[PDB]
Amino acid sequence: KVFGRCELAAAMKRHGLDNYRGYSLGNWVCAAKFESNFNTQATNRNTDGSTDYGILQINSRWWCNDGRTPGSRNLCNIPCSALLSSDITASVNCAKKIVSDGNGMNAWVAWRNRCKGTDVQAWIRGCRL
Ligand SMILES: [Br-]
Ligand SMILES: [Br-]
Ligand SMILES: [Br-]
Ligand SMILES: [Br-]
Ligand SMILES: [Br-]
Ligand SMILES: [Br-]
Ligand SMILES: [Br-]
Ligand code: NA
Repeated sequence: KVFGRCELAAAMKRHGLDNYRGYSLGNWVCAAKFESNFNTQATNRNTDGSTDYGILQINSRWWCNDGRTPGSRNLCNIPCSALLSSDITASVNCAKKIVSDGNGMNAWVAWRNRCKGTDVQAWIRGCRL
């Protein structure tokens, strides 16, 4: 599923991601934009053999199991395929764990390089929230 901007903002809010760990909804929408272009089916291979999955490109190195990342963890206790669903519940719940692990949203390189310190409210501007 490719979400619209305000559609994704609403779904993220419904799943309690807005202001989670002090990160406003605009931060999460901006992260999703540059990680996946709002596409739940996005996948990308990393150089080390791990793969990033879903709307927030969660890494199989640590967070999910995809059966082909030797030595990796599965801290969200989920198949990586669950992170590709049209329903974003699994991605949101796993993202809540990731953003809580000490480094906040810096865990998402695209957020740090393209959202952090920017006018992130722009990403929810005009949305009926
Ligand atoms: Br957009
Ligand atoms: Br915001
Ligand atoms: Br594995
Ligand atoms: Br393979
Ligand atoms: Br684990
Ligand atoms: Br949803
Ligand atoms: Br933080
Ligand atoms: Na894994």
